[PDB]
Amino acid sequence: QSLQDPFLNALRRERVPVSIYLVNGIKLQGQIESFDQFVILLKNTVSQMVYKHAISTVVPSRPVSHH
Amino acid sequence: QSLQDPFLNALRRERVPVSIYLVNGIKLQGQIESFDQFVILLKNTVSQMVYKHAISTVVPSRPVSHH
Amino acid sequence: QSLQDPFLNALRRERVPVSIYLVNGIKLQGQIESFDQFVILLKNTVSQMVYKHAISTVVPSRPVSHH
Amino acid sequence: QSLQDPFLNALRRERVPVSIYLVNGIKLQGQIESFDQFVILLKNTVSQMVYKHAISTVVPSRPVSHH
Amino acid sequence: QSLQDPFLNALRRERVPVSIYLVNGIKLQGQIESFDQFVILLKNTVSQMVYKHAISTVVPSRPVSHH
Amino acid sequence: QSLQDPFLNALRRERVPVSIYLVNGIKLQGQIESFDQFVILLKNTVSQMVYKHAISTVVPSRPVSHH
Repeated sequence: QSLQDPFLNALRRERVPVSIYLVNGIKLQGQIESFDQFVILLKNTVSQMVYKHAISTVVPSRPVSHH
Repeated sequence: QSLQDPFLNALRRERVPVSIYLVNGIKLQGQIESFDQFVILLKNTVSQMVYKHAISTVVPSRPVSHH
Repeated sequence: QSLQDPFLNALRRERVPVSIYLVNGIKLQGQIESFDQFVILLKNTVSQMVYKHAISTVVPSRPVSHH
Repeated sequence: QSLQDPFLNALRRERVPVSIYLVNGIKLQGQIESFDQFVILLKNTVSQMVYKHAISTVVPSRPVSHH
Repeated sequence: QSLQDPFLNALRRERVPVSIYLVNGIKLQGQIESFDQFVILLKNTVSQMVYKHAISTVVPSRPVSHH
Repeated sequence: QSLQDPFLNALRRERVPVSIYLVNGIKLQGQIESFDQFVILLKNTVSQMVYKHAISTVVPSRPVSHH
């Protein structure tokens, strides 16, 4: 595959503001600083570590290309 | 098997609008752009990346065949 | 084992209407069209694909035998 | 190990009414008919299949011994 | 490692009353009777079996040492 | 990789107060005492054991460096 890495890499490279919705409906915002297979580092005031198992959808704030 | 891939492939191929309900009850809509074993790319204004672990049911907006 | 397959197979074979409760408390209804180890295809108007990780309990609408 | 099997086996053998609380706070009741590593069959009017990943706690309605 | 076993073992040995918060926000209380890698047996009136996948945090009711 | 360990190690070393949001929206606070791949020990009055599967995001109360 796989689809995650190029999607997230594009967001990180272009420094696209994103909305990350968590499995509880709470929305987080910022720019994807780095990621691996378990977490995303989400930046603005501080870097916060978001567990992928808690994420429902990642929504870019503007159209982003990759594949 | 397996049932997922042909179901999602049919939706993607026929460009069938779908409703994706997440484990928190929130409903997402659009067309399935691509998928793998971990995420679905869901399109309309922007492509958003939906984690399969956060999805409860995928509901096509009209009858779709595959198997 | 295992208990899942004969329980779900019986429901599918006898075309027993079932209630599927999801981990968020939302109830889905219909007849089990097919399943594997990851999803259930639940039919009535359209087939919808239900992720087993999102299901809490499967409730037949009438007594069903298998084992 | 392991602790699950003797606890659930005792409940099943003694036909002890149990309360099964699901991860969403909904309470189910009945007697444990059978189980494996993925589901519990919970009986009263009909047998319902409860996914262990959706269960939070199993509460016997009276003191039960095993180990 | 690992951190779980000595933390839970200390609680069990010292028979420290604990609060177990579940992933849905519901609080359970009692003393940890036994545990393994999948469940905790939580005692007071009856022993109840708590699935670790449903637990969010284990809060001792008083300071407990181990490591 | 991997990103978790250096992020959490920095927080633990610098004894940075953190907010840990759980998958249910409840916020926990304190200082990260120790962690492994399954839990975080979160300190203030008592040490509490937080299951990583129940955590959504870890938010430092001030900017923290590592990588």
